[PDB]
Amino acid sequence: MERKHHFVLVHNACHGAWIWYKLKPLLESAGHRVTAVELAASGIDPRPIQAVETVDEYSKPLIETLKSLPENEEVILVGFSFGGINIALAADIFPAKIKVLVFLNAFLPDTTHVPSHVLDKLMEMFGGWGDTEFSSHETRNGTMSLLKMGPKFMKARLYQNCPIEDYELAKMLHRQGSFFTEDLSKKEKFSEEGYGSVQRVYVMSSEDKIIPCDFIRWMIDNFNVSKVYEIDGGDHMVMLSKPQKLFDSLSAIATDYMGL
Amino acid sequence: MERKHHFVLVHNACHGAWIWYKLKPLLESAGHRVTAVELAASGIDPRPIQAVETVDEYSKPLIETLKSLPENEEVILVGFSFGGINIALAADIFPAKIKVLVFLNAFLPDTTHVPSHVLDKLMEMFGGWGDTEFSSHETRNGTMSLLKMGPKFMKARLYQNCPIEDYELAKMLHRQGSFFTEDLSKKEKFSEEGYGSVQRVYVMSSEDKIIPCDFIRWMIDNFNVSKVYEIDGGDHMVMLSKPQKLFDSLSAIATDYM
Ligand SMILES: *N#CC(*)(*)(*)([O])C1(*)(*)=C(*)[C@@](*)(*)=[C@@](*)(*)C(*)=C1*
Ligand SMILES: O=Cc1ccccc1
Ligand SMILES: O=Cc1ccccc1
Ligand SMILES: O=Cc1ccccc1
Ligand SMILES: [C-]#N
Repeated sequence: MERKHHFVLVHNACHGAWIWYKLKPLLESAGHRVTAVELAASGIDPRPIQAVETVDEYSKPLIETLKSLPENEEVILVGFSFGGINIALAADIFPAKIKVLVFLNAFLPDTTHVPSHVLDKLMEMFGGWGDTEFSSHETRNGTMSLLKMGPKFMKARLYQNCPIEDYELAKMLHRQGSFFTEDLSKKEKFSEEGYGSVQRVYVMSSEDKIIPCDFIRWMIDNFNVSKVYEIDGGDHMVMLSKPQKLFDSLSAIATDYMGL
Repeated sequence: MERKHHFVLVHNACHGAWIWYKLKPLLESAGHRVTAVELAASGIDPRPIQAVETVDEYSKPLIETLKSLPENEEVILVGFSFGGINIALAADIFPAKIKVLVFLNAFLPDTTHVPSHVLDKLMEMFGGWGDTEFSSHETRNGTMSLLKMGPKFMKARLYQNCPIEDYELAKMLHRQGSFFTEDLSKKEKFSEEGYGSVQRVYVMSSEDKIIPCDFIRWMIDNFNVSKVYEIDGGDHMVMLSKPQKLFDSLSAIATDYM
């Protein structure tokens, strides 16, 4: 039997650990270990998003998961959507606990521009927020932009290839969230020594109506990757629409970073 | 077309609206309206259980859902497990808004004993809490008993006929909660004029390892229902293990209260 791996899964903004409920047992029946992190004010975390003012506070459960790993363990760290920024933050802290970063339908930041750069780009270009509700909360350090998806938007742009049961599930669980774009605009650049040094791949879904092909190309062109995988027929919420194929991509990724 | 109904669905302690994620579209595909209430300190409600000190504050989202229905609208009110208690409290307030109460693997309280009666009875005989963590929280109402299920208990006792994905999902979402037995011990008995006047059916699952069959017969014996339905092979989380069959049973109920 080939050596198995520890996958750490990081969800998107407005969601929580729960998105991983299909993928987790698939990975584990193959003998892998899975930790599905729950980020601050996400999922059933007890804080509201208003109380989590910075992307570091938001990402803190991921940092604590990596910190607590036994000495010399390395993981496959998968970041979904805004989870991309989370995993880059973490790779800048704990580069040698990460064997490979998996950017899954994700923001892939660079080491050249401010940390918000790919988000601000997508914000200028995205059109069709639908019933999403935007607002902001003033903190002692600046305005914080918040968002709560609307359900029409959800159906059309994130979940359009998911089983209806999954759409319904998400409507009972999604929460108000943030992309922390003001905080990220003020933060020091991601480093070449930390984040830049870690191996990285990109997994894209062919029918992602959030993160389009052009925008990925663009991000990859700013900050190259080892390898790109495509999941055929997946919507943004590929771990729900096509968990089997997402499994297949993550097993391929495990095989390229084979242990010993 | 047969007249369709509005089902209001009330989840169990330590869980939330999310448990209904399979049953809701089944009901909606058949043309019905569904409201899955998210009770206080449950699911993604932003309150911790420690901030919800009485069963009345726990139940408030249900009462507010019934209160905001248009006039003369009646619902099929379905209460799962401790959700029985919630729905009984709701019936004693808005009896005329409920066509029928559906006790689903539920606690069925009576109008003669203290509201906690059926829970105190199960609690005495129940054993094997497994890895469940019990704790105490002191309030201005006296001590409150809290519980958080442990994952081995959940697998064996709630989720054993569920798909593994459902079990994993629950592990990600279940929360510390309470059966409010102290508050329910002290509360005024449910009334004949409110709760007791409302039509009620019972729906039981044949492989429920929380609520034994004998316990159910004892409850119905203290307090009759119009009719009893059974879901063959269901564990306690019958909405997850046998959603289709639950749908079948709820259609049958709806057909009768046309
Ligand atoms: N309410 C209820 C039951 O589903 C239950 C809740 C927590 C633990 C065991 C049983
Ligand atoms: O996960 C993607 C996303 C997109 C828009 C709003 C919130 C989350
Ligand atoms: O669609 C996701 C997103 C994130 C940041 C800005 C705009 C869009
Ligand atoms: O009171 C005992 C008990 C047991 C399981 C669920 C709810 C109550
Ligand atoms: C998008 N998170």
